[PDB]
Amino acid sequence: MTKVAIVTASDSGIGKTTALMLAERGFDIGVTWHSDEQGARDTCREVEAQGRRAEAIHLDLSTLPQGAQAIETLIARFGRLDVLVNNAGAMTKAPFLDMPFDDWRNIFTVDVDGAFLCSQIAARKMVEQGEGGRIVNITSVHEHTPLPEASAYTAAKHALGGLTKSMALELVQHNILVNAVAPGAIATPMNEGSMPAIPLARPGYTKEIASLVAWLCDSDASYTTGQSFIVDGGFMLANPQFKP
Amino acid sequence: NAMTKVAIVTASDSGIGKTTALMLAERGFDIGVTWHSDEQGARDTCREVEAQGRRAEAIHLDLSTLPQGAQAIETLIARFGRLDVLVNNAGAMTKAPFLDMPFDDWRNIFTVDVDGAFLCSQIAARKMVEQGEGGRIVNITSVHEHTPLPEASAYTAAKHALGGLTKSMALELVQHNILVNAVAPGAIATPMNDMDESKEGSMPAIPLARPGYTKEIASLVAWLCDSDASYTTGQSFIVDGGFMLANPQFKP
Amino acid sequence: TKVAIVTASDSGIGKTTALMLAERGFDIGVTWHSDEQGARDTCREVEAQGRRAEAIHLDLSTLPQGAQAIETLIARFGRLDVLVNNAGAMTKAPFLDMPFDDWRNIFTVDVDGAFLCSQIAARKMVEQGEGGRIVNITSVHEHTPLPEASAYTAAKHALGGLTKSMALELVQHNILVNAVAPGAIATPMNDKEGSMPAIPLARPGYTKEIASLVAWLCDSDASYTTGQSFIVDGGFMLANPQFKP
Amino acid sequence: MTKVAIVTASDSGIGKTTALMLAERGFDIGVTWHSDEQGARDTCREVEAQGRRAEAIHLDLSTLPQGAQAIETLIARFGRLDVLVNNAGAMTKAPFLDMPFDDWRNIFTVDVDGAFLCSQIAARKMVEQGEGGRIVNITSVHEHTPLPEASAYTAAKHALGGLTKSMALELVQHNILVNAVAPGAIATPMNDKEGSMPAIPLARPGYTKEIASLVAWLCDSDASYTTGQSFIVDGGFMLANPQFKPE
Repeated sequence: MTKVAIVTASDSGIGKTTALMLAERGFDIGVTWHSDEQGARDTCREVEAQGRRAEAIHLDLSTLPQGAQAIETLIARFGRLDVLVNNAGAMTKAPFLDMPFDDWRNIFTVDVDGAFLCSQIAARKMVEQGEGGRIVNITSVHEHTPLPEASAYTAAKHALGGLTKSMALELVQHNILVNAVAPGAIATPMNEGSMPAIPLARPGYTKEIASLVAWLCDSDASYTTGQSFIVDGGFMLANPQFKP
Repeated sequence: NAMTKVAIVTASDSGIGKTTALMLAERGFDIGVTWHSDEQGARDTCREVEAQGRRAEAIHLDLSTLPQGAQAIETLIARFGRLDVLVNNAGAMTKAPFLDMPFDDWRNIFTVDVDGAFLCSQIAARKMVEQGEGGRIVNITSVHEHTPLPEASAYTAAKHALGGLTKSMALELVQHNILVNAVAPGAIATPMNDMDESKEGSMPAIPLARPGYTKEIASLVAWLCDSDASYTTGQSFIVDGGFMLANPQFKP
Repeated sequence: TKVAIVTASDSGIGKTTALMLAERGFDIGVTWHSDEQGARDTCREVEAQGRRAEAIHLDLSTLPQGAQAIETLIARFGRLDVLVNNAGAMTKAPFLDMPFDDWRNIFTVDVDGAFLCSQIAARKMVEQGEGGRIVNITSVHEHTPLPEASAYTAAKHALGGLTKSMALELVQHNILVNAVAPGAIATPMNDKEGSMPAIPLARPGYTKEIASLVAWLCDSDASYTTGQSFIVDGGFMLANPQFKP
Repeated sequence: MTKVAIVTASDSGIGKTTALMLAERGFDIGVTWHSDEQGARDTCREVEAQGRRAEAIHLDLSTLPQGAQAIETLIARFGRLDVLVNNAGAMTKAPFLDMPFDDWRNIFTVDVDGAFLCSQIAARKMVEQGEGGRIVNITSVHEHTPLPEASAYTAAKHALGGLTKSMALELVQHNILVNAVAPGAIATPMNDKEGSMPAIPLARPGYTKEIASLVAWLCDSDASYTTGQSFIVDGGFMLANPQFKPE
């Protein structure tokens, strides 16, 4: 009866803050971790401390399609699925001229291939239930504008943005709404005026991004699909004419 | 214990503005209501806003005759003594073929659809700057901020202009912690169908196959006005049911 | 012989465009705001290439009267096939205190003028039944804000939206409508490598680098291009807060 | 020295018309073919019929990264390289829910992995010469808007759109300008009529010359201020939203 949300990489950072906020809104949370399992255990306890069920599982998206079957197992532990938040990994810089081909392919494996497989498994279950669903892909401002010395990261983020539009169009008949949240600079887990290149002059806290993800998963977002919501402190506004 | 933040929502006598005012009042905002000619509808919004324990002040705003009509924003600010949120809600769309459009009709559409938002935003931003406590401005545009509406070239151009104004205001007021964003809605249900709840399949050209309820737009506007949206500025959030996805390859 | 009217072709992008359209075989309608003898320089250089050239005074600062010169210039040629709406000068003004008449005057010359000129030009092209081309010179600030110039940015966005509407409403008449969005343009004196390190190409653009694309959008190979904004900016749109010159 | 331009998949279609127009503008043409080797010879002959040298070689993008080494061989025949055009392959449809993971990865191989490796090879040589360069990627309108039942093709076109912006930014100090041309519906080689696609505003698909001409312009000397952009040539495809009523 209680709706279920699976938030990948919810052991720390933006994923964990999203899992907490989806638990506040009343979702049972399926937590996923790559290595920091204790961080996932902390997230599960904080979700249970809210009076909601929390399940954790290991999922390694660097090896596909095998590493994506953990979504199937997590769904069976709950018996239903309503929300999938595909969270974004870390960014790696690599100059374009000398980038190894396998490094280029590995970034696509982590930054779009995993989300594609996890969304397929999620979308199938949501089609069976016939009650709709929400799939939110965490991209980046670099879904739209290039990041210097990070051509593969920029291209994979653009690919995930294109997958978001496609998924939203093909699943609209099943009332499965698919959107992307495009964060700008995200403050480190340890963390005013520290980043003057950004118009807001600081990185964003995880709750300033996780809150919009939570809104997209709730009842009132029932007319929003196919879109990429940019939460970036004005990042997209700063062109060469902008002097801080 | 902090002083009650006040929000002004223009054209909040019905439709998106009415629903936004209610949801902002639900979030603890005192509401400044505005009506163009439906004075009774604005009193109904005030009654419902007051029903939640919030103060409601209404006033007549005639954005067709500027810059005089924009002074009503000053009057609402005087009643509350402060201002924290401004929502520039959109007037109705009128069609006119591009080839046969009088130059005064073209100018009038810009008067109501971007000039009014510009003048109201100035007064509001000036107040927020004087307070030094930041603020929020949300411009309600349209999907036609981004894609043309046939037989509505002035509407489309003015919506694009308000989109550009939104980005400029966001860049120019960011040091005052005044965040400025647009909400770009698709097809909205008329008040007869909006209150009736459930019209599925009535607009198959749109992927979601129906118009949106005012609640489905106002909820995002209200989110942009509250504390969690403190890192969102300069953006245009499209709430359209897939309208933007539908190209010539789309089959209803 | 086809006729191309180019506004503000007494200097700058408008003149280089007018000359390039003349090499492509167009008769050129030249327009001047104040520099009449500069317009005659354009007419003379167009005539040196075998084309007919005419000039007329156009002032879009006062509408709808100032736009009637287009109608008069059309009557001298009898036909019209190409209209290029050039972009006037940019003036800054802070948003909080900008006077309302300054806001309205920027919309008058930067989108209202293009509206009336395009309306007249499109009317003539419909009657001929042979299609046509309308090219609006916008700016990168059709898409991204210019600091301290909110009215300039809003009007450039507006002309961008008008371009799409005109393209969609006129497509059945084979009138293709597009925009060209220039970045920084060198002054006629410089028309340098490293003078603008904020821009990725590190320099402004020459008028031939903008006008060449405008001329392409006016010829027969651009017969499938409509409703678009072509950005020629040396990478201006690429430079975000992560770009370090 | 005669400037050299490599046009991938120039054995037919847009790549063929782009090669002939680049030859008309004075380029020596390096021709690439996946399977129609006779088409590449026809392209080589038509290029030579305009007073230009043409060289052909097999390029198998279905097997990387050694398959892209044919670009290094093609450069060695000319000794220099000035422009590279990464032309698109064919489009295949596959529903999202049941699409196999290998078909998804294969589409990315042919539609962005190939252009990535070819652009690395071309860009390095352009840096050696120090005389600037041009790279033009043929994407699609579906770099920007979804194609129904083709999520992998859409995602890969977006990816190539992102690579275009990244390349243009990192290569700009070497005067290597990188742009994309995003075509809409293109006519088949037999038809390359009016009113055949009323859903499109121009009510017809585009001719290959209508797309190749802009590609050729982006490669010539007057496009020296244009980089990082995606030029959409679609007959108003992008303008058509649910409010468009075909006349």
